[PDB]
Formats: sequence, C-alpha cells, structure tokens
Amino acid sequence: MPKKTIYFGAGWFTDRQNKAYKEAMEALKENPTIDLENSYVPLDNQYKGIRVDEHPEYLHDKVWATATYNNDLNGIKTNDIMLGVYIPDEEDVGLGMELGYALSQGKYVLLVIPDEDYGKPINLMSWGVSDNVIKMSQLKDFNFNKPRFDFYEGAVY
Amino acid sequence: MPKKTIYFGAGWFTDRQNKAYKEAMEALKENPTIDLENSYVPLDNQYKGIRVDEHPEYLHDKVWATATYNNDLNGIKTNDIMLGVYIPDEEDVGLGMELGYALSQGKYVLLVIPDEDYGKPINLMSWGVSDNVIKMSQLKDFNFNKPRFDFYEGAVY
Amino acid sequence: MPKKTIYFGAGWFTDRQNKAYKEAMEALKENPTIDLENSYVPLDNQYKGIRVDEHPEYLHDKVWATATYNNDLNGIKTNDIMLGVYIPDEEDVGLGMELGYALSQGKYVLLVIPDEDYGKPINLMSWGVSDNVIKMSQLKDFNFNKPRFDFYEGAVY
Amino acid sequence: MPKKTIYFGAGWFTDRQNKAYKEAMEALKENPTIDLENSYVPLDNQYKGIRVDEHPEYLHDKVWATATYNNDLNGIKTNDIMLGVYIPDEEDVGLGMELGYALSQGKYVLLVIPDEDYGKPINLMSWGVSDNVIKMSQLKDFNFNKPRFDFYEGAVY
Amino acid sequence: MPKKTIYFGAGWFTDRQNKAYKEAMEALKENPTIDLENSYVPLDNQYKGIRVDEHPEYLHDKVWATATYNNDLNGIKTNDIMLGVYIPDEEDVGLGMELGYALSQGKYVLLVIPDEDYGKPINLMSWGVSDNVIKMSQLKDFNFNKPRFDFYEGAVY
Amino acid sequence: MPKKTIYFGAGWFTDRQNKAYKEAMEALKENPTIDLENSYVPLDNQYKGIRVDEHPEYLHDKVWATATYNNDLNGIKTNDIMLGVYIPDEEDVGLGMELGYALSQGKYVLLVIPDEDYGKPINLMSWGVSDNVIKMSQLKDFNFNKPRFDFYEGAVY
Ligand SMILES: Nc1ccn([C@H]2C[C@H](O)[C@@H](CO)O2)c(=O)n1
Ligand SMILES: Nc1ccn([C@H]2C[C@H](O)[C@@H](CO)O2)c(=O)n1
Ligand SMILES: Nc1ccn([C@H]2C[C@H](O)[C@@H](CO)O2)c(=O)n1
Ligand SMILES: Brc1ccnc2[nH]cnc12
Ligand SMILES: Brc1ccnc2[nH]cnc12
Ligand SMILES: Brc1ccnc2[nH]cnc12
Ligand SMILES: *[C@@H]1C[C@H](O)[C@@H](CO)O1
Ligand SMILES: *[C@@H]1C[C@H](O)[C@@H](CO)O1
Ligand SMILES: *[C@@H]1C[C@H](O)[C@@H](CO)O1
Repeated sequence: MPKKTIYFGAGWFTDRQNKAYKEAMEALKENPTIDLENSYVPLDNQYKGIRVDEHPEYLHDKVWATATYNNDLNGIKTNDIMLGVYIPDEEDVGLGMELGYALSQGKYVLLVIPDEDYGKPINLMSWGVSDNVIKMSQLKDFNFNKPRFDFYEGAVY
Repeated sequence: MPKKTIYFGAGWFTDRQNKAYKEAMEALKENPTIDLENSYVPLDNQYKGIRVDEHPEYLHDKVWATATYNNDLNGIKTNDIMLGVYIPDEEDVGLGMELGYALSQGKYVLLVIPDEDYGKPINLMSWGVSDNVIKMSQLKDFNFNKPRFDFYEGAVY
Repeated sequence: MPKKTIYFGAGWFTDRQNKAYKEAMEALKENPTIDLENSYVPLDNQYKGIRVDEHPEYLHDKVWATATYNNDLNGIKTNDIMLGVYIPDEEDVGLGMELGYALSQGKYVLLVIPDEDYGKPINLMSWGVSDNVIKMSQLKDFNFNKPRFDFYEGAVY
Repeated sequence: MPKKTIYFGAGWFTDRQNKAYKEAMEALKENPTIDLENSYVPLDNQYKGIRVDEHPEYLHDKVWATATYNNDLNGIKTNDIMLGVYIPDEEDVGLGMELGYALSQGKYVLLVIPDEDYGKPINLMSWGVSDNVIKMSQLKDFNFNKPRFDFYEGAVY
Repeated sequence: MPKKTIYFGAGWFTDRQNKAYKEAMEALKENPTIDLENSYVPLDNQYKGIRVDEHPEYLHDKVWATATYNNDLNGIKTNDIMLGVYIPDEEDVGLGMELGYALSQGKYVLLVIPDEDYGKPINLMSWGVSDNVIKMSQLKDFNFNKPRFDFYEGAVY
Repeated sequence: MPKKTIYFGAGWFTDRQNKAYKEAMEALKENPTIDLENSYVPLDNQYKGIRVDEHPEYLHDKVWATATYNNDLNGIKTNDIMLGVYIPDEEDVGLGMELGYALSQGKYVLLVIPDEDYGKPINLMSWGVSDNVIKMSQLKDFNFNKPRFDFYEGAVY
C-alpha cells in the first residue's frame, strides 16, 4: 500500500487524554496506510532534548516557546494528514488552533474520539474544521489513501 | 478617525467567560479606532437567531451547524481584526480554531485577558498564534490602526 | 456611510448576460454601501483597452492574455467584495474560476441572479463557493458592511 | 516509477463530456505515473451511496449538497494533481470553480482537451488558471512526476 | 479621498538605498491616496527601538529577531499595499522575501525605482512577483485606490 | 527509505554561487531521502530549450519571462521541499522571493550555507522565512523525511 504521514495532535494533561493518546498511537502502529516512523509526534520532538517537566523554568523562555511552537507548525505543514485525538469533556484550545492551521495548510483533518465518548457534544468549530470524525476503534483500519468528508454522528454545541 | 472592524471571539460558557465578554464589549464601545456597529458578534449571528442553549432541538440540525460555522468564518474573513477574549484557566477550543483561521486569513490576532488573570500561563499555541496579548483595561484605548507584534508578559504551558 | 469596493464578476457573452450586467451596474450605482468609482470592472481593465471581440487579433497574443488575466486577479484581491452576476441557464466558466480565486483570497462571495431566474437550479460548486445569493432587485439595498452567510432559496444540480 | 494521485475534474452532462470522460479515464489507466486507484473520482464518491439520478429530491437537501461539495473540495485538496477534462464548446462553471480552488491549494492544474477540439478558444481565466493544457492523446504518456508550465497552443477569448 | 496604508519595503544598507528611501518617503507624504501616518515603516518598528547597526549586541539575540521578523510580517499583512523601494544594481534579499509574503497575503505589490535607474534589468522573480513597477517621480501621484497590473518598461535578467 | 523532491534554489551568477551550486548538487546526489531525478532544477528547465546566454534578446521578451517565472513557481509548488543554496556575502533577491513563495505554499524551507561561510550574518527575513539552516557538509545526510525547525547558529542583520 502507499503510506501517509500524520501529525499526532493529542493533549497529554489528563488521565483521559493519556489513555486516548496510548490507544490512538497503538491504532496507528497497526494501520497499514500510515508511516508512523516518519510522522511528527510532538512529545518526541521536544526542543533541544530539554524536558519541560524536569526544568519548568523554560516556560518563561521565549526562545524555547518560539522553537517549540514552530516545530509543531512545521510538523503539521510537512506531513500528509492532521490527526486530532479529541476528548469532548476535555476540549483543548491548543489542538483547536492546530486544527485551524491544518485547514489553512490544505490537510485532511481527522478527529478521533474514544468509543466511550463518541456521540457526546463537541464545539461547533471543531465539528466544522474537521473533514471527518471517527471513533478510536475505527482508527486502525481507516484508509488514509482515500480520506473522505463525513459528519460527526453526535451532538454539537 | 480611521476605524477598524473586529470579530468578537469569545466563549460564553462559564461565569468568567461571560463576565470577560461583557467587559470586552464595553471596552470596544468606548474605543475610537473601532467600528463596533459593523463588527461581527457570533452570538448575534447564529443561524436563524437560534442558540443551542435556548433551543436545544438544533443541537443535531446539520443545516443550522453548517450555516453558523460558515457565518463565523465569514465574520472573521470580512473584518479587519481578530479579537480573542481569553480566560487562561478556561481556554476554549472553538476560539482556538478561530485564531488559527484568522492567522490563515492574514488578520491581526489580539488576545484580551481580564486584568485579574493577566500573567497566568496560556497554551503555547495560543501564545504563538497571537500577534499580541493585552489586559482588559487596555482594550478601550488600544490603537487598532497601528497594531504591532508583542510578546505576552506572562507564562506559557 | 462606510463603503466597500467590489470586483464586478459577470459574463458579457449572451443577451441575458448583458441584460443582467446592465441591471447589476445600475443597482450598484444606487447602493450607498458601495464605492463603485474605486471598484474593478473587468471590461474596462482589459490590457491596452482591447477586447478580443472588438480586436480579434489579440486572441493569440499571450502578452495581452497574461496582463488581462493578472489584472483581473489583482482586481479581485485588492477589492473588498466579490460579486458574481449569475445566469443559472448560462453559467460562465470564467466567473467560476474567479469565484474560486475570491474564496482563496478571503473575500465575501455574493451571487446576484435576475429576479426572473431566482430559484432556478445552480451548479453545486457555485452554490458552495458562494457565501450568499440574492436577486437583482435586492442588490441596490444590500448592506455590504454587514455581509452574512445564507443559503440560496433555490435548487442545485 | 513514483506515482501521483489526481482529482478527476470532468462534467458528465453531455455526449461530448461523457466521451471525453471515458477517454481521459482510459488514458489515466495506462499512465504509469498515476495512481488511479487512490485518486478521487467524483462520480464514484456520491454521498452515502445515494443516486442523484434515481432520487432527484436530494437536490433540495442542503445536507446532501454540503457533504457533496465538501467531498469534492476534499478530493482536490488531498490529491497531488488537479485534472480538468475540458470541452471548449461546453465550458463548465463547476470545473472553473474547482480549478480556482486547486490553484489556491497549490496543485498542478492540468487541462485536457479532446484532440478534435484542441485549438478552439477557451476562456481567459481557464487559460490563466491552468499550469498546462494538453490534448487527450498526450494524457497516457504525460509525466506527472515532472509537471511543467506551458501555454495552450490555441485561442482564448 | 479614500486612503490606503502601505508597508514601506526598502533596504537601508547603501547610499543609493538610503537616497531612494528618503525620496520615496517624501513622495508618500505628498500622495493624497496614502495614509502614511497609519502605515508601517520597518525601521521605526524594530523590537525595542534597537537597530542591529546602532546596537550590535542584538545581532545574536533570537528574541529581538523573532519579534522584529514577526512585526514586519504583521506590518505587511495588516496594511493595504506592499511597496518595494528597489535599486536594480543593489537588490535586497530581505525585500525579496517580503515581496513573496505580500503576494501570499493578497496585497498589491508595487515596486518603485529611482528615475535614474528606471529601465535597468531587474531579477526575473522581482519582475514576476510585482503587480506593477513605476519610477520614483510617479510615486507622489500614484492612485492607490485604483491599482492595476502593468509590466515593467525595462529588462529582466 | 521514502524520498522527497526539492526545488533547487541557487544563484549561478558568481564564482562562489557556482561553487556552492556544484557542492549542493553533489550532496543531494548522495542523500538517500532525496529523489533528485524528479526534483526541479531551474537551470535544466529553461523555457523551450532556449539559452538566455546564447540569445540575450529574450530578456526583453515578456512571454519568455512569464513562462520562466511560472515554471519556477510551479517547480516550487509541485515539489516537497524548498532548498536555498545561500551565500551570506552574495545574498540574492530572486531566492528571497522564492523563499517567501515556498513559505506561502506550506513547504519546508531549508537554507544551505558553505561551511566556510556558516556563521556569517544573514538578512533577518532570510533567518525568519527559513525553517532551518545547515552547512553544506550536513546536506548529504540531512533526513528530509523528518525535517525539523531550528535556528541558524550565526549572525543576522
Ligand atoms: N454554538 C457555537 C459554538 C462556537 N461558536 C464560535 C464563536 C466563539 O468565538 C467560539 C466559541 O467556542 O466559536 C459559535 O459561534 N457557536
Ligand atoms: N476576455 C476575458 C474573458 C474573461 N474575463 C473574466 C471577467 C469575467 O467576470 C469573467 C468572464 O468569463 O472572467 C476577462 O476579464 N476577459
Ligand atoms: N534588520 C532588519 C533586516 C531586514 N528587515 C526587513 C525590512 C526591509 O524592507 C527589508 C530589508 O532587507 O527586510 C528588517 O526589518 N530588519
Ligand atoms: Br509543553 C507543549 C508542547 C507542544 N505543544 C504544546 N501545546 C501546549 N503546550 C505544549
Ligand atoms: Br450532482 C454533482 C456532483 C459533484 N459535483 C457537481 N458539480 C455539479 N453538480 C455536481
Ligand atoms: Br535567467 C533566470 C532563470 C530562472 N530564475 C531566475 N531568477 C533570476 N534570473 C533567472
Ligand atoms: C499542539 C500539540 C498538542 O496537540 C496541543 C496541546 O494543547 O497543542
Ligand atoms: C465538480 C465536479 C465536476 O468536475 C464539476 C461539474 O460541474 O464540478
Ligand atoms: C529563482 C531561481 C534561482 O534560485 C533564483 C535566482 O535569482 O531565482
């Protein structure tokens, strides 16, 4: 098969986020239309190897912030597809921004929602930016060579 | 004497959001470089007048959603400036998306934060999309004819 | 009192096209939110004054074509609003292209259809690019300072 | 060889359209730089499997129209190359729009004209959006890995 | 009576550059379609007032560079028109970049060349990005409300 | 490995330019993440085979200039990556423009500087457009499948 690369848009700040993250990453490893090795994973592309957790003084460093912001934008713009791991109860402003950038860069925008949450209401603008929204259990078999437009089968506020 | 129009980006989903919203609107009324009458306020431009809070039957109507999403994008693209009323503790995914769209449409992107919150950490991607970020009490006097790039005097996460 | 400029998108290749053209121009003269004098009219901006109808020697001149094409794109990109005078039975490929360019340049895209034709089916892609579609008799009073998204009250094919 | 995907921009509303469609599709099947399987063919991507011919009531459904319009845009934006099967005597507004969108998305824009019609006049804006225009008989051997800019060897009005 | 704002694109690194700069600024002061007061002049918008010529300690500060680069992009994107003061014998890479950004932001791109140099060859890519190119002595009277595409009356290389 | 294509942005007007050109081309031949055959090399894509050196009358031909400019833009837009061979002492306005276009087209923008010059000051706008800047000796081993954002380790004016 041909393979496409993605940007792994996913929060890592809550238990539900980290669960969905692990699940989505596992689904991508099993999906044969995805080149995960050459995809952009934010958490493995930390500027200069420095760990924002082990040294939180870097959250006042404007150079760190500039480089990290730009790395993410670059990760979106140089890969085929924008993936948003999306928790309806824990909606993320950063992801929202990235979705808007992905749209502007002409990328397919795919949201993935945990099966337990699929159907719960999501922000209108999330509903609208997305080209499609699927459940976590569909991610391993999603054909990224033939991405199509569809509507969320769920609520929007 | 020259005046600019804005898109009023703001959540309306919490008490702090609604407080900041009311404050920002009052600041705009007093700002002599702003034409507020010809500006786009999402809450007054929802398809058919309906708000999914006041009429929850439209929470699954895809026509309402399509038209409302598109009207907001149109409100961003046809106005001079993008405004984001921004609560650091209650960040909004919808606004995040709109910030990214505004960037893509070449708009000055100004965040306004309540004075009581100015300085609190904001999402890196919000920090990065923004051209500038000011406090609520600066909004009435901000010169929208000479908008400049500046860094938030505050943290990111 | 604020005024917007437009690009006058319209075919001039049939009797119905020319009729609608004349009507739309008269409506614009009477509309107080339009600065028609500073607007771009393709037919008056062809390279060197020449019209391939009035001087068919320029039908193979690539310089004339380059300059005229570029001037039209420039006329779209430097004006506030994109207008498409639109005959459902005599749709125009050139205008279609210009609608797509206008979309890409972040312009409000307004179709105007002769009252006698308003409601007739229009191409899906015209329906979709457009932000709104109105009847000729609405054009003189349309408020270009507060342009909104609306759906055609009519069919597509 | 490396292979590129396309969007199959072609009308299906006249005898000449359907002839050129069949020919262009055959040429693509034989072209070794094209991955036709993973290309976007509108007519095989009808929303929800519903047949606009067998159920023409869906031409008043705004959801059907929204999804179909968006699928086409998505088909253009997620594929490498924009292909416009172009009949000079039957110029298509929908294709025109799609050409403008393709330009905006940074795609190579290739028009293909039946050999019997190559040379006949085409709209200036079609001439201008295109990066190249070739005859149907050149399509099977076109090297899509090395697409180049050239001018139509033909008239433009 | 309507006025446009500009971005003052110009090198300041040679005697001819500085001469042309002074001349162009004087022309703009006298041009009644230009609002010079609300226009963006890079040299007066450098981060913190500092010029790497007057304070060379900032020649390795990445914060100064980030903010100054971003302010210039912002100055281009929030003003109506892109101006390039252009010396054919002393072409400037920085201005070149800014011309390309201006193009991407849908701005009219006007080059102005000292009368003594008008006609000398200019880089092809400068020739191509530009919408028009005029002589210094035309700048005071140029009608920025009706900007049109025209070709340089001069050579390229 | 997956391979990416590039646009070979490099002047050919000085001894230092031609040296860096030869070196960069050699590095690309040895880099296994690059498909050089299907990359766009300006100097081998001269319009219609005509040699601007052997026939310098074509530098007044507007058709030659139109086609050549458009070929370059096309070469940037249809390839994966923008490469700028960059001489700090011989900065090129044409390259600058192309860098701005590449940014606008969503491309990774890589500057390459001869090792003997790496560290010398470069224009701010060059520093800013670039996603990364490396030395000639790093080009053969650069992983174009995982391009990342970084800052020039050098001066900027
Ligand atoms: N029902 C909704 C939800 C969101 N928004 C837009 C406007 C606000 O700025 C932001 C709120 O999340 O997104 C909207 O217009 N209507
Ligand atoms: N000779 C031509 C052909 C087309 N057009 C542009 C302007 C019209 O809106 C549309 C007409 O097809 O395209 C033009 O300016 N000149
Ligand atoms: N230190 C610098 C270098 C360049 N520029 C911008 C503004 C000029 O138009 C162009 C000069 O090279 O680029 C700038 O603002 N500051
Ligand atoms: Br830390 C960090 C790294 C990358 N993206 C982010 N978005 C918000 N915080 C972020
Ligand atoms: Br039905 C239909 C489907 C897809 N594209 C179209 N353009 C005009 N009608 C269309
Ligand atoms: Br000749 C020539 C060919 C291609 N690009 C160029 N840029 C400046 N001169 C050029
Ligand atoms: C960008 C990376 C991640 O997807 C989000 C977190 O807020 O921002
Ligand atoms: C988009 C699909 C097809 O190419 C045209 C028909 O008008 O619109
Ligand atoms: C575009 C091709 C080359 O890279 C430069 C020369 O000025 O312009």
